[PDB]
Amino acid sequence: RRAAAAAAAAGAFAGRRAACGAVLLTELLERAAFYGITSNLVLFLNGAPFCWEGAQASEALLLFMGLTYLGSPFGGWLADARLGRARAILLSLALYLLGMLAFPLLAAPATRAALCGSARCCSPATFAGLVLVGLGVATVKANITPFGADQVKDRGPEATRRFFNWFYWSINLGAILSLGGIAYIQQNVSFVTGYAIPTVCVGLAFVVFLCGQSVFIEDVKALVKIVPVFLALIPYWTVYFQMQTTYVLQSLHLRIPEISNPHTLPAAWLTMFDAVLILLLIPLKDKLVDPILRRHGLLPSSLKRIAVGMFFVMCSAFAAGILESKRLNLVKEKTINQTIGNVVYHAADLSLWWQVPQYLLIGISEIFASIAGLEFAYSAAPKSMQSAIMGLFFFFSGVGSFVGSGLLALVSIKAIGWMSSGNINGCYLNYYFFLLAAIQGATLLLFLIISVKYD
Amino acid sequence: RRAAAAAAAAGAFAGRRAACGAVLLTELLERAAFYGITSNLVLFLNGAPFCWEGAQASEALLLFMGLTYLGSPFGGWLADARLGRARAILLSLALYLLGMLAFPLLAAPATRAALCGSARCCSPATFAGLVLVGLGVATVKANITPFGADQVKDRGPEATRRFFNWFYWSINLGAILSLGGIAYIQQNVSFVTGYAIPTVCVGLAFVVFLCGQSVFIEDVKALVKIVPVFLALIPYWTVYFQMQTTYVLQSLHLRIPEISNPHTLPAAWLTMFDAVLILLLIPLKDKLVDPILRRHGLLPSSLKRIAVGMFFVMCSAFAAGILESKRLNLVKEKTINQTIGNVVYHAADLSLWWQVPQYLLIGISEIFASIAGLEFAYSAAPKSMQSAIMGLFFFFSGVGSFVGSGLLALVSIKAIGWMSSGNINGCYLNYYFFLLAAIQGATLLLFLIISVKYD
Ligand SMILES: CCOc1ccc(-c2cc(C(=O)NCCCN3CCCC[C@H]3C)c3ccccc3n2)cc1
Ligand SMILES: CCOc1ccc(-c2cc(C(=O)NCCCN3CCCC[C@H]3C)c3ccccc3n2)cc1
Ligand SMILES: CC(C)CCC[C@@H](C)[C@H]1CC[C@H]2[C@@H]3CC=C4C[C@@H](O)CC[C@]4(C)[C@H]3CC[C@]12C
Ligand SMILES: CC(C)CCC[C@@H](C)[C@H]1CC[C@H]2[C@@H]3CC=C4C[C@@H](O)CC[C@]4(C)[C@H]3CC[C@]12C
Ligand SMILES: CC(C)CCC[C@@H](C)[C@H]1CC[C@H]2[C@@H]3CC=C4C[C@@H](O)CC[C@]4(C)[C@H]3CC[C@]12C
Ligand SMILES: CC(C)CCC[C@@H](C)[C@H]1CC[C@H]2[C@@H]3CC=C4C[C@@H](O)CC[C@]4(C)[C@H]3CC[C@]12C
Ligand SMILES: *[C@@H]1O[C@H](CO)[C@@H](O)[C@H](O)[C@H]1NC(C)=O
Ligand SMILES: *[C@@H]1O[C@H](CO)[C@@H](O)[C@H](O)[C@H]1NC(C)=O
Repeated sequence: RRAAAAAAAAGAFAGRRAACGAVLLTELLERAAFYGITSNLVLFLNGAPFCWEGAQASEALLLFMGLTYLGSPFGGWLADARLGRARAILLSLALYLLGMLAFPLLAAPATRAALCGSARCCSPATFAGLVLVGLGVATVKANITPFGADQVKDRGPEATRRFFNWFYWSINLGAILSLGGIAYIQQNVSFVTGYAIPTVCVGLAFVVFLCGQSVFIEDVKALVKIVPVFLALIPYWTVYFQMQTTYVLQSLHLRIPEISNPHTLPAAWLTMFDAVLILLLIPLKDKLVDPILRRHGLLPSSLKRIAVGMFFVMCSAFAAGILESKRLNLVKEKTINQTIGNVVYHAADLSLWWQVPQYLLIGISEIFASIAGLEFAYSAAPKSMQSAIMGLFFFFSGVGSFVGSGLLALVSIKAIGWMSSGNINGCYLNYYFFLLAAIQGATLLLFLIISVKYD
Repeated sequence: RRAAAAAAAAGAFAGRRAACGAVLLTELLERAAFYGITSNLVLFLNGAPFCWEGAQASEALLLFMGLTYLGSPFGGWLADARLGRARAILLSLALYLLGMLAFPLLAAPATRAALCGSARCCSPATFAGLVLVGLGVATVKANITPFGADQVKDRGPEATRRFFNWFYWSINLGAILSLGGIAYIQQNVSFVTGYAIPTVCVGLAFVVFLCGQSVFIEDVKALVKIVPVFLALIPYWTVYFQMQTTYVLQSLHLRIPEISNPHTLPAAWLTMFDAVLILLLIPLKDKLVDPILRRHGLLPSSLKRIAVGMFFVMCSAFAAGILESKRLNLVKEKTINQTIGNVVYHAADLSLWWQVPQYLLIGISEIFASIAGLEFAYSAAPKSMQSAIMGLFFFFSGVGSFVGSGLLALVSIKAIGWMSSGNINGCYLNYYFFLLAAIQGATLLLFLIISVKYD
């Protein structure tokens, strides 16, 4: 029947292995270079060559992250009006290499005096490197997501679903290689070697495209029809980025095992726990949910898969507040010392691996909501305005990130006092996970109404 | 359009006010007589005239409740094969009056010696009264639910939806008048007056029918298509009846305010808290969800409204375990004494009205799942086999009640120890609400697959 014709299209890519594989390898090397900057930027700026304060190093990363979301609609509109796609990603990866090159030069003591030898020490050389990398990320993310799906666009809307499974797989594989390997080198071996590795990862990502150019391939009503879907995701992004911040804070105050008898393991390894599960669950989805949910006709659309992923975000926030209520009860009796990075944390005597049911549930959530979110921004976009809708899709991702940071500033005031105090043992973090479960539950009920009124 | 034609049918009952109103008043007086027996049966049998043990009084109520679920398919098949509907409810309410009459006779000291004057003291007079009342409830519930919807069956499947709103409203109104008024009289005034009131409520329910007779009005494939829906509700009934038991246990160990300066308020008032909210939320649904969800085309089917009600059961179980973790933390510091019934309870100094967010969520759940559950058992039944499907619908309601009681026996063993100990301050009741949230969440995901594969 029609289910057999869709399962026949599941045998996809069919000759376009080098066309799609050049896109997967480019984004694998671009995510490997993004977490080369983001993981140890504050440790680098608040260090021995640069004597910046802790607030000035954190506000430099906050303006860097916000520039990767603010520049996405402009980096995608420029790929529609003036340039193409492939000329816009080659232009951006050239600028993403130029700003990236300043970080091995500032790390080296020989080349540091050439840039800024004669409050902030080297602010013209540092902030100029953050602008070119930040505008490089925003233009790539807006443009590499439709362009990779344009190769398998010919084989229906089901082959593009299988592309975003392995596109989101190589994003997480590039994050494991950067947060695991490169972030270990930047803290314990050298910043000179540790920033030269992601700069080579940009240059290889530029070469894979020039080697890969040989194999590559009513609307006003369509704009106002999809803006209420993106506005309904702003409370979803709020819960999403505040789990990434606060599950790491729960991991720091929990008993982390030691690995050897270069010491003092990085704090970027605690952000890997989400992405390790995604490497295990995408081959599980691609081989047991592309078959199984298709020949039973179950859950075919992209907007209903976002609502499934919203269900496992809420179940993760409950499982986090249950563990945090147990941990705050257990930290009153005894408290052990552990050092993560270069600061000691007062951890309870409860194992780190009790945080695994939190990461299964946001793991399963990104299996559904994150891959189908890329499918909706691609399919529900006009042909002239693709990658400018991807630009707005990651702009409202950043709007939810800053209103989530303002939510943490709201529960930190003296009137509420949930986050009044690097120690959270006097904070009520479990009450904040229960608030995120209530915001996510109201977001789920709101999104189901928007999803039906969209169709 | 078609939404205006459905809103025109929302102006329903249209001349059949006395036909439906005789059915609403009969079930109001039948629920008032059911909780006249159930609320203080154990206190009556374990009392001054009858010297039964606490186990023998509880097993008499457990065989009584199980007989109201076991006899429902047989009391409804008898209303299809041999008798009609109205001749089956008049026959059952005659037997529901005959067994009910033994309870004022055993309560009175003059007429007690005539029945059983010369282990268990008066077991032939007591168990014979429980059989006729128990078979009377099972035959009425199987038959009064299709028969009331047969009056407004002519005006489409939307007028029957408005019947089960006010049919389920008068069930809860009959429960407030019995658990509030009659259960107060049975414990503090007299059992003679206190059981004579629900016996008059049966006799008035028999007279309203004889006064109301003047105004009243492929299938083998249809059986096996709806059995997997009833089997998928067995984990829903498991969580449903175990919340009714364990929210009362949480209310007993929580600070209940006093009302006067007849003392010692009944324990049946703590079961009223669910039904008081239902009296406030059914006029809210009938006047703001029959309009609003209809002209927006939102959530039209009965099986998707059961899945909405399954979502608020799970959110109630989380809100219950969060309050119970706070209460067990607070009971370690200080503990007050309060007497409910005739036994003292060691309550924490936390107010009873913090249990209100638990009862809003199961309140909203019965607004969706309980009314739409009656609609599915009526609409998805063959015309020859109606009220035998209602009989199976309340039989699987009872299967979930006894497998829920076996779940409490499973978490009470020494290997798990969540319910190893009338005191729950040494028990982990919060871990049992979190288990019920996990069973309900897996039931929701199971029911959505069954609901799609049904359609
Ligand atoms: C309902 C909305 O659905 C979503 C749709 C799209 C995306 C999404 C996300 C990213 C990303 O930035 N992924 C981060 C990696 C893993 N990451 C590593 C550190 C710790 C936390 C962990 C999540 C991303 C990147 C590059 C190009 C596209 C991208 N599209 C997410 C959700
Ligand atoms: C997804 C399944 O959906 C449901 C469908 C039907 C029913 C249901 C239920 C009853 C009942 O027995 N209601 C009890 C009253 C209130 N009750 C009073 C004490 C404390 C607890 C509180 C719930 C009932 C009675 C008489 C005729 C029909 C009836 N149909 C329930 C759920
Ligand atoms: C009782 C008070 C709180 C009103 C409750 C309204 C909430 C609880 C209910 C009522 C209307 C419901 C929505 C109506 C719209 C739809 C479309 C339906 O096809 C899928 C479910 C979905 C998304 C429902 C989600 C839950 C919902 C929002
Ligand atoms: C989708 C939403 C509605 C899910 C419900 C979660 C929220 C609203 C529920 C879950 C647990 C509930 C809490 C249960 C226990 C307590 C502790 C008590 O000291 C104050 C009330 C309070 C704080 C309740 C507030 C409301 C509450 C937090
Ligand atoms: C619908 C479902 C997902 C609701 C979630 C309930 C389950 C998955 C959550 C609720 C409470 C959570 C628990 C919170 C506390 C503990 C105690 C600790 O010693 C081991 C982890 C453990 C056991 C967590 C396991 C997962 C957990 C039981
Ligand atoms: C990743 C592992 C746990 C597999 C997860 C399967 C669960 C989480 C998902 C996968 C398939 C999904 C179901 C597929 C069938 C449907 C019909 C769809 O129209 C409504 C939702 C519903 C009812 C889905 C509920 C959630 C569901 C059961
Ligand atoms: C943990 O660190 C604190 C801070 O110096 C110290 O007072 C305490 O003795 C340490 N405890 C252990 C067990 O090392
Ligand atoms: C509560 O009851 C117990 C049981 O007799 C008793 O020991 C205790 O003193 C009582 N406390 C108060 C405050 O009455």
